[PDB]
Amino acid sequence: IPVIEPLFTKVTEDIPGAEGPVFDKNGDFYIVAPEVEVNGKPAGEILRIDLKTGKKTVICKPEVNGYGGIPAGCQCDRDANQLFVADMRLGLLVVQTDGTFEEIAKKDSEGRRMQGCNDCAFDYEGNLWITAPAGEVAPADYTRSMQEKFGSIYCFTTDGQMIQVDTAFQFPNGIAVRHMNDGRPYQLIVAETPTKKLWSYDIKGPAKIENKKVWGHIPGTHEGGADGMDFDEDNNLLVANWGSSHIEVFGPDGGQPKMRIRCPFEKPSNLHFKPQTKTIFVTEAENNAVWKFEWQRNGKKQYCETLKFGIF
Ligand SMILES: [Ca+2]
Ligand SMILES: [Ca+2]
Repeated sequence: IPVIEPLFTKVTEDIPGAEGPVFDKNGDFYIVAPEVEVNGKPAGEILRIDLKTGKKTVICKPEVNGYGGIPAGCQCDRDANQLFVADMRLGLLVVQTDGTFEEIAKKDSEGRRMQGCNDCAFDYEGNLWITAPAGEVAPADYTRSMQEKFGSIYCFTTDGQMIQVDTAFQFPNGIAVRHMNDGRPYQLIVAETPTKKLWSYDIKGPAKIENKKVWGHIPGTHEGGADGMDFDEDNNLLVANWGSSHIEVFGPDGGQPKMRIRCPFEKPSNLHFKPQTKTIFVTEAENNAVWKFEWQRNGKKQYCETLKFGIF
């Protein structure tokens, strides 16, 4: 498979478990630090990074009834400038730029206890597709589906329902939505880390997925596998392959990667494009750091880059 080795430029450093890179509607940049702990207990953080200096500010260190969060993945909303944050202990959070937050769900739409979440992806209709590789949220004892198949997938809909849409994954992790050229959502892609698979579904409607398929094969037999992912503007899927030293690039039809991107580190964890550019910000777990490099084309626009009251 062809490999490229673009220059990686350092962005910031010393962020335990550096994850969930995201841009807001004003172009500010945020990362999560899921692995910060206090006295050995979770005390994860959500940070704003000043891109010009690399300096970090902790805007939110979420805790609910004394249980600290493990914030792990982010999306920006469209109608309000607020972050949706998948948290391995707290489920789904909505975080304001002032650092305040709310916990969205202790239970799902069927009354089952919510599971801790890892990453999420908004479709253009505003529905939020979420991976949940942890067991039940706090106050339940922390568990995660690295060995056993209890990871789930949710869709948090525009009408505020937290709907479990699949179960029995071994650590569902990154997630992405493919859209038709006209904007209609039509495929959901889910990483299952240790099995070295990417799974697809047909999106038939809000919270309606069917036709589950093994869509993509992640190289290697290292511990790790597919972590975070995003589409470029041509619908190529870029996937951090934690433990492989590469980001994989899948074409529109999946299968094997058509290209790999070598990183100067072993454990890329997640990635995000800067709007209106070819620049991909990459988090990684070897150095607990953030980098950037130039891809071949711009990113696929995120939901927060679309317009509610647009004409075209
Ligand atoms: Ca992840
Ligand atoms: Ca991303």
